Amino acid sequence: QISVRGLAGVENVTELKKNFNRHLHFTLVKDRNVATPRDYYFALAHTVRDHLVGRWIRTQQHYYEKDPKRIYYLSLEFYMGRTLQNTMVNLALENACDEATYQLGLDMEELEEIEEDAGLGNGGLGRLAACFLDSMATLGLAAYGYGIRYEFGIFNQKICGGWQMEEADDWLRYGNPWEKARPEFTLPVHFYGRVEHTSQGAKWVDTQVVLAMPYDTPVPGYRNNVVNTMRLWSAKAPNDFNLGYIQAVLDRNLAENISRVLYPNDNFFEGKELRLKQEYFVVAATLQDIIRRFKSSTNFDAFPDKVAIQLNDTHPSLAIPELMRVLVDLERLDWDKAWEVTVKTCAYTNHTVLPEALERWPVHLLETLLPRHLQIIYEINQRFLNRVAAAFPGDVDRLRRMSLVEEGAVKRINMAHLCIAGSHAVNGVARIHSEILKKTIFKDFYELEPHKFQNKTNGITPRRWLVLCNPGLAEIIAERIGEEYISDLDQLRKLLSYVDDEAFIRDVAKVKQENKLKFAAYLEREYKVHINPNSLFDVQVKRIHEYKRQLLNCLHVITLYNRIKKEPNKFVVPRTVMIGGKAAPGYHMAKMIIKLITAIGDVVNHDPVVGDRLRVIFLENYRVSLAEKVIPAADLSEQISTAGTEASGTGNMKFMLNGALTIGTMDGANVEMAEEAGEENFFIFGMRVEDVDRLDQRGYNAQEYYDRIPELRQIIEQLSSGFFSPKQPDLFKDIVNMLMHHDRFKVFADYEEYVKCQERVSALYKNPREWTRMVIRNIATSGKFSSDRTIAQYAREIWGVEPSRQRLPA
Amino acid sequence: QISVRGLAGVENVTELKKNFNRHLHFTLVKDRNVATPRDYYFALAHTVRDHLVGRWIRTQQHYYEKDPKRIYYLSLEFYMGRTLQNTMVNLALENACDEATYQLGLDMEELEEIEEDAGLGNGGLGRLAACFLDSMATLGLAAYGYGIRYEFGIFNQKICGGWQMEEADDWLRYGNPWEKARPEFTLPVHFYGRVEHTSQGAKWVDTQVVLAMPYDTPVPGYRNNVVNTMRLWSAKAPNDFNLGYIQAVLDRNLAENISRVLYPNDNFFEGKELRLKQEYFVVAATLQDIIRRFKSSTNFDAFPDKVAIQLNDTHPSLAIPELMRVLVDLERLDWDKAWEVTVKTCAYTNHTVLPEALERWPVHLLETLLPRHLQIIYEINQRFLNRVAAAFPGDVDRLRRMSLVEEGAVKRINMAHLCIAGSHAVNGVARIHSEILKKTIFKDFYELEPHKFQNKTNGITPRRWLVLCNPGLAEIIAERIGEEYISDLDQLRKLLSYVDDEAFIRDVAKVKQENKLKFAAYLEREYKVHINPNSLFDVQVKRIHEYKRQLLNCLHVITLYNRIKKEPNKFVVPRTVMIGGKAAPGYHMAKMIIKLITAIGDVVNHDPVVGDRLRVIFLENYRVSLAEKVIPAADLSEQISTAGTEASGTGNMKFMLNGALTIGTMDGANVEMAEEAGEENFFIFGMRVEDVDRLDQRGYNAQEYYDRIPELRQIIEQLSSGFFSPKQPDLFKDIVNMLMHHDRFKVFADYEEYVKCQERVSALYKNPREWTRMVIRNIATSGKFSSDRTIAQYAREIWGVEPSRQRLPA
Ligand SMILES: OC[C@H]1O[C@@H](n2nnc(-c3ccccc3)n2)[C@H](O)[C@@H](O)[C@@H]1O
Ligand SMILES: OC[C@H]1O[C@@H](n2nnc(-c3ccccc3)n2)[C@H](O)[C@@H](O)[C@@H]1O
Ligand SMILES: *Cc1c(COP(=O)(O)O)cnc(C)c1O
Ligand SMILES: *Cc1c(COP(=O)(O)O)cnc(C)c1O
Repeated sequence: QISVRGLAGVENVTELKKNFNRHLHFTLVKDRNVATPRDYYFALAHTVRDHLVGRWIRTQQHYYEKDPKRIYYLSLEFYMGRTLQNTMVNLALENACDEATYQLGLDMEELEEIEEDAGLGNGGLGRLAACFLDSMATLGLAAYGYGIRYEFGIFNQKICGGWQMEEADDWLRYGNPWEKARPEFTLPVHFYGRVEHTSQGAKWVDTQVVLAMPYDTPVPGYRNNVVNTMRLWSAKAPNDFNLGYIQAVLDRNLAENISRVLYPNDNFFEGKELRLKQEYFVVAATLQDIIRRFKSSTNFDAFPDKVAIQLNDTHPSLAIPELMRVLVDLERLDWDKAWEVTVKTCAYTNHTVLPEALERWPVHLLETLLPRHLQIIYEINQRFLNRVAAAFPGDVDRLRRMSLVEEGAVKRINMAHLCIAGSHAVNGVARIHSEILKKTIFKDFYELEPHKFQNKTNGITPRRWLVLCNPGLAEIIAERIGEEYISDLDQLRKLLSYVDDEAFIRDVAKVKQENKLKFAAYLEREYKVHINPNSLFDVQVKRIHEYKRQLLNCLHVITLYNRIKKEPNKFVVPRTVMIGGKAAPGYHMAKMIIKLITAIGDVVNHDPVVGDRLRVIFLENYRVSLAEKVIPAADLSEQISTAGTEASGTGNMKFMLNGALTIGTMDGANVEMAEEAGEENFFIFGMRVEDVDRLDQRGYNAQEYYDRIPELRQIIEQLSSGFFSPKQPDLFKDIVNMLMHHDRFKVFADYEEYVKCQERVSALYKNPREWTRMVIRNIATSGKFSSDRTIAQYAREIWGVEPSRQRLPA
Repeated sequence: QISVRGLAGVENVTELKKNFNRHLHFTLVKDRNVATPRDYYFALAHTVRDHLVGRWIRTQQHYYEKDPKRIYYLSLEFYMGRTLQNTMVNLALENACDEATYQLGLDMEELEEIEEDAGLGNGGLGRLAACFLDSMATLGLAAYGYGIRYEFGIFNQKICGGWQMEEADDWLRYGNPWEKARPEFTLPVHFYGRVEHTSQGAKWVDTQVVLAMPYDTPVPGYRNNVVNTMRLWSAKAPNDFNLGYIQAVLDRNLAENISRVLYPNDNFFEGKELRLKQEYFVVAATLQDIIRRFKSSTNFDAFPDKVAIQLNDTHPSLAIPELMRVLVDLERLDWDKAWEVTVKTCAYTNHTVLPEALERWPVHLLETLLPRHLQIIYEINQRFLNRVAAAFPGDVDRLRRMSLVEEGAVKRINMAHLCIAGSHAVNGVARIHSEILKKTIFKDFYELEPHKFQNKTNGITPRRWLVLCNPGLAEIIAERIGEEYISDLDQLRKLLSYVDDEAFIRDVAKVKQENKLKFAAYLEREYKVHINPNSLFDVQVKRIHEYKRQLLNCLHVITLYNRIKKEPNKFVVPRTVMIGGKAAPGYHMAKMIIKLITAIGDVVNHDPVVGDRLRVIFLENYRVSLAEKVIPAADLSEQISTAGTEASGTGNMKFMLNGALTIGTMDGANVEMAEEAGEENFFIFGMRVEDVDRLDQRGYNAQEYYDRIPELRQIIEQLSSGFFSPKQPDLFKDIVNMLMHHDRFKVFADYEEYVKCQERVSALYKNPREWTRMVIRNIATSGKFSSDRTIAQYAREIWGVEPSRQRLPA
């Protein structure tokens, strides 16, 4: 049908059909008379996976022969989403599979919808790891994702009575056809025990063994015939475990609980033992694998020439003492050599400055669980603080601030401090975030080792986030500038010469309208809800967090509603306001905000005076596959974090790429997006970082805004008095109370400038041609925000490897 | 190579090789340079399974079109063993696969050894269920095995210091290529809750839901192109289960524990809730499936014309109140109609009379777990006891004896009583066992409903137990009488006309010698132990139990040893005495007997005066795949249960079929074996049933035997004084104490007649030609003990269906 989906050759289509029928018969043991849509999805999944395996085997054997430097991306989260369409895109099979499935009388799009998201992440951090794997494969890097195969990923969100209910994400129930179990590469992981000191060094003894069983998932590069590996570990009890008889067998679940469930906190640290077990499990099994692969080539001087280990936040920080422990206690290297090897191998990416997200592990926990690691950590701290003392003689304060060990009621290890000490490179994830690291939380580390601190601004893969989710926009771009932009997104800048082309203006607007029609009809089918597709689609989709200020959005929505009710017969640009996201199950305030959003929806959407001028929709179960649907349908992207809280963001990039204008603060990558497009093509409002600091110096008094802004006092009186909760008048007293007395994120301070900037958005929406021209200037400057640019910067400036766009032979 | 393994056509072999390479590449994602023997086993397993699927699909669709009466074999145990060789035998692929694997440079026998036993049973009962599935498929019956897919089967047995250690049988670690998950046919099972009484009948409410997910394994018939189904249920939590968040997800293991582990008791009842949960789980999920299939054809009058449900012992006795509950509470049939349907549908096989094996469930357990089932059971009991009162007016004693409810400190349900009340047929498993049921434990039920009581003497499948494990014996038989005997074992009687044929006598002895050489070399390789292959192979392999009198065997072994030491320079027929079996982990005395066997081995095998005249070997981890090796190598089969304890036995049949002579008691099927072969071709010794009763009347005094038999007093003094345990002199005081004061199985009473009969065995072994002629008369009369005869009798006399040997089209 469309050019960027590849050729449907007669031979290719004939072959896909006979393999689809072979898998349905032999793999699924179904015939055509009893097969369900789900069996059809499986037969197609098996058919497309068959095209991966030759390339996977050739790629892994090429890396054995070339012995390039190998990149290990260690993350507790890989937010992969669906694999089927992505595989078809990257192997140029999409039209051939559309054709083949069409001639068997099936609709490929209907089968695509049966695939479970692999939801092994919370949000931006896990999804960054998935975008990175795609870019590393597309850039021909010998790269491995290493993580945990959680039996349960991020919970499924149900709304009952406007409240979040959590259900277990049983994503493996029907099987995962993408993964290959490798039980033959099972490795032991040790816990507990105690340290004995001999003549022949320290020895970790009387440990409990958990086995780490790897599952390999292929990661195909974009049309380069490269297939990298994502290896995820599963926990298995050894067979002598607990070994009256029956209970011993049932108690195997204590060990296997390690890989059972993803912790569902975004930008929050929960100091639980099970979480620390998960962190060691993936680090211990991964490093044995890395070292095994290295020794198939005594001499650890070469190790950092052959290994880069990237730590995705501090979650795998124990890779640093674990590498030391293997090198010192098992390989018998002297400390200083092992340390040199460790620092040149490891690099650390920081994702946030929010103090409640920073991992600070109680010493009593590390003492019990990892007694040797705590010895190595104390030793790292002693030698590190000796270099601080020598560089800043007499600065005792610097010594306590920089210590890996925090003093207090409970002693803690500051894992971020451990990462900076043990890494040759530390980066933030947007330029403003990286500047904030050098000025504030890591200022001391920066003054000691300035050379370690880098920026690597985040990106998104334009394969998933343009070609796959928005084929119609991919195509009209490809009509004019060709296909090369998909693996070289800077080529989108060639679209600036089409900003006054009438046909291109009409095509961009038509694609947006088609996406909106198709998304409106998805709402209607799956969640029986009736929305005007000619309205401005105002969408805020991201995890529910106080710093991301869904509440600021709520205040704008109630403001529009109060203005309509005061002047019902006046024209307003119609809007569909869609807010979506999950709250961490223990995050009371996030749970209240969801409830407020639905309570606003219950009043606004049933007021007959309002008409279809204003709709408020809570998008249930926001996840990667819902992002692929709603982001192409959006007109306005809400990126409204308080300045200095959103380290980067990546949602923001997805929407820029997909033809939405952005209303946001000068926060995170919003700053670089506005610089790329021009400030005049962006709806910037609110305090800058500097302004928030000025407010903190003198003190944030919310009362001042309530006393001065009659529109805002109206909203607060409505919330307080039960306008939005008539059955429970006081339902929202926690929200009011927090906004008036304990708002760390200064929602009222940005309210006036937000509402005014939202009026400018409405004004430009009235002029479709100028709105669309501004959209073109956004899409055209979105190239910087490709994860291909990000990974090329990681490779050249951190890993010391050269990306390549050259095809392997097929 | 050999004729009964089928043709190796050029096309067949070429095709097997290209499919073996396709599976290694696409299924296993290996190349030839990194594949292990285990990958080769998997590629071959996938290649042979491909030949099953066409036949499986055609067979299941033929049963939909013909709508024959359907047989449901409900068992908690299916002792399947390995599937690969059995599949090749039944599809006539063995030589083609030998050839194909040979030309890829691989040894098929080496790959066969990599397969895990499916050890989902304890012993004779589970294995009977596996032999039955094979016979039902070979006889073209529309039959389904229904059970539980235990994550852990019977434990792996290790011997340390001559003691049994148990290890978890992690048989699914590498995957099971034979099973197909059918998550789409997942059914709810209810537990706990309470009964509400409405106008509209009784209602079971506030239950906990566990999901039952079926896994289907194919059961191929012998060369008839029939493939039946074994459906095993797995327990899954529902996704709202427990639904702070983390613990709720971890607590899903409470529900999934139901299908985690097989209870490892043979002929013993353990009244644990988890066991009752397993029993309901398989009954509830199975009956919903049976009823679903029935309704795809309102009218339950026809149900027993379309459904037979066979209960394998009382383990699935709850099928009776469950069928009543579905018919009365859900389908709204009146009681008497539902009851008529239930009785005509259900039939009960009893496997033992040992009182400690009989399931007697405390009422408090059924009250909590299955409150509605207990109501239906009380109602069954009331109506049943009303028919007893009317037939035997005034016999109040008969009323308490026959009650389904036993009075006492704890009230219990007698599940066997429930089975007789609710079944149209009750059978024992050998003629003497069935007679004992009518004379003793079920005498009262027999006098009420004599027509219900049948015999169905056990059998074994000659596919696994001759063709597969003993190809050389299959072949020399096939040389002379053809191949038809494999599906018609009575044809073996044609071998009586070869009893004086010299060439046949030489071939039978040569096959036995080859089996012994090959088994001796297996001992040497896998367990570094050196045994004389010219010795008489005296083997007792079966679960370790007091009633099976491994201890009697121990006494014979110590007797031979004491005779050698008294007269070292006298000729004795050399023997290798091999005893093997598992003890239930909580069965203290069974654990002591294993230890005594190894302690005897430690003294006998290291005495230089003994030479290689007497060896005692404990065969570790006796299981189905070890039975296939040792049973073809045996000369003497030890079947030495106290008369009236071994209901049938099936080991006995395996050895008769495979060219061993039997030393045994007139117990179980030994009686019918001796009648088929002639008493003069059997080594019968010891008390008959009548003699044991006479001894019980007057009282069993073991002291009398100790006082009168100086050879036996010597043994007991050696045991007592630490001859066999010098480091712990009193190690065996429990054994001595039990033999002298509390022997329920009268070991001393059979000692004299056992030792004398063992002298007759030795005498005939000195005359190889007459030993071999006696072997021929045994093999030649073993036809009755085919499970094809057993199943044909079940089908004609219980299920009301006609077996068929006609091929389905391929
Ligand atoms: O770089 C990827 C994104 O990372 C997010 N991010 N920080 N900590 C985390 C986090 C911390 C603990 C547990 C789970 C997740 N997740 C930042 O909030 C966002 O601004 C970035 O765009
Ligand atoms: O019919 C199959 C065989 O059944 C055995 N058999 N009885 N109860 C049992 C049993 C009882 C409870 C739990 C597990 C197993 N197992 C008999 O001991 C044997 O004589 C027969 O040959
Ligand atoms: C991209 C993405 C995110 C991150 O969005 P932010 O607005 O940067 O918080 C979260 N969830 C999903 C499903 C995503 O696709
Ligand atoms: C046949 C068989 C049994 C039953 O043997 P008996 O001597 O009848 O107790 C037990 N275990 C295995 C592995 C078998 O093959």
